[PDB]
Parts: sequence; C-alpha cells; structure tokens
Amino acid sequence: MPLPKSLKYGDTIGIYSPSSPVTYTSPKRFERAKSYLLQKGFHILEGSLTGRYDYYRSGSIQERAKELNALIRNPNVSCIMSTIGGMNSNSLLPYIDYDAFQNNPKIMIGYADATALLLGIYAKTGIPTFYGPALVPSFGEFEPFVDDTYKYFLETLLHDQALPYNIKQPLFWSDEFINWEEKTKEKELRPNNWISVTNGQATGRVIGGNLNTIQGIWGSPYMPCIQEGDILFIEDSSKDAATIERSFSFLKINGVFDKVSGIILGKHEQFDDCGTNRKPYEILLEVLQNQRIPLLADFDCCHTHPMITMPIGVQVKMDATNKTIHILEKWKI
Amino acid sequence: NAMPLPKSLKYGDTIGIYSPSSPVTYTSPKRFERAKSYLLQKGFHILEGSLTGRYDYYRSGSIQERAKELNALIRNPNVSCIMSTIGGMNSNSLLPYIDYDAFQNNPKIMIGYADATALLLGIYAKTGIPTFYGPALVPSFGEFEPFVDDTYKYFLETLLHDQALPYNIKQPLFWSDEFINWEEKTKEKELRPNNWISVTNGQATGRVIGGNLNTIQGIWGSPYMPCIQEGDILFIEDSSKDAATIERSFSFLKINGVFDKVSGIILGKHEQFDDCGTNRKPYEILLEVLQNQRIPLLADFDCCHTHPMITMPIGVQVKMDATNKTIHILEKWKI
Ligand SMILES: Nc1ncnc2c1ncn2[C@@H]1O[C@H](COP(=O)(O)O)[C@@H](O)[C@H]1O
Ligand SMILES: Nc1ncnc2c1ncn2[C@@H]1O[C@H](COP(=O)(O)O)[C@@H](O)[C@H]1O
Repeated sequence: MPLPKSLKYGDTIGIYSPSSPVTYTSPKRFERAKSYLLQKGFHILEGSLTGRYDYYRSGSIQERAKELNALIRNPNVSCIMSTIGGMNSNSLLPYIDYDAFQNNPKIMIGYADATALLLGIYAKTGIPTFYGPALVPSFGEFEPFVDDTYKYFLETLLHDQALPYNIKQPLFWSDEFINWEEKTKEKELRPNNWISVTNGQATGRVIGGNLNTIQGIWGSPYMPCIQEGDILFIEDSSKDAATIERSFSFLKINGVFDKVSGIILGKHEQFDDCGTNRKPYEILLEVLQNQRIPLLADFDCCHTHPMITMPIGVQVKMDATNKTIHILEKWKI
Repeated sequence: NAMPLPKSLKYGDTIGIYSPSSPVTYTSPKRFERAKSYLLQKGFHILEGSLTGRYDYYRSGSIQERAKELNALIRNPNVSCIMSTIGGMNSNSLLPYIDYDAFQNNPKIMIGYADATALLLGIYAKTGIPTFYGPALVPSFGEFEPFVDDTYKYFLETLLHDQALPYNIKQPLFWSDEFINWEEKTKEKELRPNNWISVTNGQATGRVIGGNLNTIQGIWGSPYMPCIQEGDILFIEDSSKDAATIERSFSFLKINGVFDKVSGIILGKHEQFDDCGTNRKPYEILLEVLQNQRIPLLADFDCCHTHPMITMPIGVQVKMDATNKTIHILEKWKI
C-alpha cells in the first residue's frame, strides 16, 4: 500500500470546489474557516474556482476537473481538501489525473458528495483517502465544536500514531441547524453515545462514505469492489425514512450484506422520520431481516459536529458490543 | 428464437392493483375512487391488493407485507394485469422476495412507472418477459378529462388492440405538467401544444431498456437490473428533480460506460423541473456530460410523469428516429 506523507505545520492545504459554490454563497464562514487553519499554522492555496458561481455548482465539468488536477500536480501541496459537497463530484471522475496522484501521493480529505472522489481515487490508485473535514462546514464551525473536529484532524493526519489508533467517542455532539454565517446562539450539547445495535466483532478493510453519493458511482471503475470480510461504513444526512430505506435495500439486493463482516452507521443529521418515530438503524434492521451482522450506529463521522477523520481502505477492528473502532494498519508515513 | 409474452388485455379482464411504496389509496381516496371508476366504466374488473386502504406513513406497509400483496396478485390465475397504484421510493425493497417463478409460470402484463421501475426491470431481468412503462392507477387514471382519455387510448392501443408491426408511437397533440386538480378539479389544465425535440440527429435500432433514472440507481449492479448491452436504446425519465440531481444521474451513467454502449437515447419530459436558475433544459445538462460523444437523442418524450402518458414496452426492439422524431416498436410485446 502506497501512503501519503503526514501533514506537518507549515504545509499547504489546497482547496477546491467539486460541487456547490460555497466560497461564493457563504463568504463569512469561508473566511472564518481559512483564518482558523492559518492560525493553527497551515497555508491555504485557493483553487482556481474559488469565488466563482455557476448557480448549483462552481463551474463546468472541465473547469472543476482542471481545478482539482492543478492541486494534484502541485508538488507544494501536501493535502487536498474539498470546500464543501453538493451533488456533482462524480462528474469529475473521468478527467482526474490519477497517475499524477499515484506518483506523488497526497492526503485527500473531505466528506458527503466528495465521497465520489475519495473512493474514486482509492479505487484507481490504491492509496488510502480520508473521510473527514471539508473546509467550510467543518472548520468554519464556531466554538466549541470546531476545536474537537480539529483535534481529530490532527490525530489522524499529523500525530505520529501508536497503533492501534483507538477512535475515541466525543463527549458531546450537535446536528443543530443554526450559526452558519453568523452566530446567533449557542448549540445545545447532546450527550453522546454509540449504539450497540447488533453485538459482535469484525475485522477487515473499511470501505464506504456517504451512501447517497455511493449510488452515484456504483458499478463504475471508480467504486472499489466490496470484498468478503470488508467492514462497511455508511452515513447519510438530511434525508427521510423513505430515502434511506431505498439506499439500505440497494445494498441488500447487491449482496453487500452477504459479504461484509460488520457495519458502522453514522449519525443522521436532521433525519426526517416521516412520523414513524423509527431511527435509521431500525430501518436498516428491517432490511437485514435478522441476519446477524455486528452493527455499531451513531458513529461520529458524518454531517454532525464534531467530526472524526477516518482513513478509508485500511484494516479496522469494530466491536459493536464494546463499541470501539481501531485502525490496525498504517494509513500514512 | 421467440419468447414468452404476456397475453393481451381483453375487456372484462381483472387488473390487480398493489401499493409497492406510497400509501396513496389512504392519502388520496377521491382520486383513487375516481381512477377505479374510470377503468370500471371501460369494462375492466379491479382486484384491490391486501394493502389497499392501509397506512404506514411513508409507505403502505412493511417490506414483507408489500411483497405479500404483490405475490398474491402474481399467483392469481384470474389476474391479467398487475398495476401499481403509485410510486414512491421503496419498490426495490421487495425484489428479493418476489415470486419470479410464479410470474414466469403465468406471465401477466406488468405496468406502472416512476418507483415501480425497480419492479418492472426486476421482473424483466429475472424472467425475460417484457414489462411496461406506463400508467399507474391513481396518478394516470385518476386524472380528470381531457388528458386521462388520451392516456387510456395509448393504454388500449398498446395492450388490447391487435397491432401490425412496425407499430408507430404517435406524438400526443397536447400535454401538461401542471401541479393541480389532484383530489378535486378547480380549473382546467392548460392544453400545451406538444413537440418532441430532435436534440441530436440520427437513427438507432435496438432493444429499449430504461425507466425512471433516479429509481434505476437503487437497483443498479444487482441481479434485478438487466445488463445494458451494445446497441441498446436507453430510455430515461425523471420528475420533480433539480439540475444538480440530474447531472449526478447523467454522470452516473457516463462513468458506468452506458453511453459507450447505447446506440440512441430517448429522454422523457421532466415534470416540474427545477433548473436552479440556470435556465438550462435537462437535455442540455445531459449533453455537457456527453462531452464530445455524439449520440442520436430524442427528448421530451411523453412516457413520464407529465400528462398524457404513453405505454411503452421494455425489452423489445425499437427504432428511434431522432431526426424525424418518430418511435416504432418492431417486435411483439404481447399475444
Ligand atoms: N443555510 C444553512 N444553515 C445551516 N446549515 C447549513 C446551511 N447551508 C449548509 N448547511 C450545512 O452545511 C453542510 C453541507 O453539507 P454537504 O452540502 O452535504 O457537503 C450540512 O451540514 C448542511 O446542513
Ligand atoms: N398533491 C399533489 N398535487 C398534484 N399532483 C400530485 C400530488 N401528489 C402527487 N402528485 C402527482 O403524482 C405523481 C406521483 O408519482 P410518483 O410518486 O413519482 O410515483 C407526482 O409526480 C405528481 O405528478
């Protein structure tokens, strides 16, 4: 497994907008996010589409691919981070310079729609990528949560890590819908718990990301093939019960649950239960139909705050019963 | 090497109805009753599925209940046609539990659209029997005059009447995607002069495969999605999405190499499309995704959520002429 170099203070983080033009539509949170990382001691290299607006997206398919490729090809950039998600990252996949990435591996990080690029790069190059902070939603967050997200960010990308790296459960979380551009209030601290939905243990390569986004790359050369023993990691956000039942069944009929040895389900930001008062793992439970797969839910790697940074494509040990996650193989130098 | 085809619909036949997703018979009782009465006055009998009237919020019932409802119709010898009441999100849940052996033992006309695409394509993939992208009971036959009469005409001409081949699918003269007159009629829908669009000139002949594109992403890669083969004609439609969503869906097809295989594309109208302020039409977004690849493309085809609705067989040879805006079915889809 070829690995990216650890982040170091003084390094340059290159940012790009593969989908929504957030640097145009949310300039205050964008500037706040840049300033936050600059103060920590990282430089920011703004991609070529920063500040541009093409309505639902930052620019054309070709322009977006060029923005990302310029960062991949830049030897001065140690980390490539999406500004935010959207719907349209998968449009870039045919045009990405995977050979340039494989020849000099970098840290590739982000979440939600950026899953298309995280998984595509992993599928094409075999280099682990990272489900974690996007610049504007994650680092543009006000105190206190941004500081917890940052701690996880350093733990995975910067710290010399004694293995196994036990991913520690944050004490509090929030999916509260406020304080986007300007801080009007204080976010309620939700006491936190991971859920032991189905007891057991699994070890294998972790694969996954945003499930809604995965259905946009499924079956293509850019979706890594799920293998027997893999641990499936999935999260969704701001969907309703109908939508996630379809996504869960999509996995079911593709025979994914006949393959994976365990499941980690993220919290679901602003979930719409359609009046059923059922939680997402419950809907997943119906789809599974009493197939015993260890299942740990409400994992904090998703649209809720704070956010863990998770390596994708490396061996992991999940213990749903004892509610632990350990990274058992090196994801960086 | 010929194939099993469902028997043609005939007057007095029983149409079994089921709700594979949304509980529309509970939430829209006026349009449900009106749709049923429309088909009854035409001389058809209706067999209500076991989940009729029931309400489980976003769905008609549990996964097992819904598979049971549909399988009861499939295993019933007196049902000649199985029609969904309406779509939703959750038809794909049923796929592992459907009795495909029973269906293939006594093939029926399977018809519906939107979310029901999961089942139409699932059954075709498993049994090789053509299925039909066409009316669902409540949205299609619950429609007030005049449009319901056009939808019925195409339904009949395709499923009941004897048809010589090639069979010309005629362009409706008027259409509407107006969001009104659901339960009660408060005004007349605008009769919009209709046109199919020649987006990219040319002709294609091949097996037509497709349906609701959003729903196809829920069965993709599974045993229930028929494999797209070289030469196929891709038929796709979506409804009530925005530009961002359909770019994702078009790129999904692109990165799966679908456009490297198909000989042509038929794109349905897009009911209540949200262009996100771009003023772009769905086919212009598709064309960007296609980049420098040239593919004959006929758009605004009337087999989708707009009214009236054409009934289209899936899995049979078709000729599309995008230049002259014609579609012909070249192969028997029924007996
Ligand atoms: N106006 C807003 N108010 C509150 N939260 C927002 C707003 N716009 C975007 N967000 C959040 O920003 C994040 C963007 O996620 P994604 O767009 O899927 O990459 C989600 O957590 C959204 O809830
Ligand atoms: N309240 C409503 N008013 C008008 N049209 C509706 C309403 N509810 C549903 N419809 C129509 O019914 C269709 C249902 O299709 P689907 O849910 O996609 O299978 C929608 O796309 C609309 O065209």
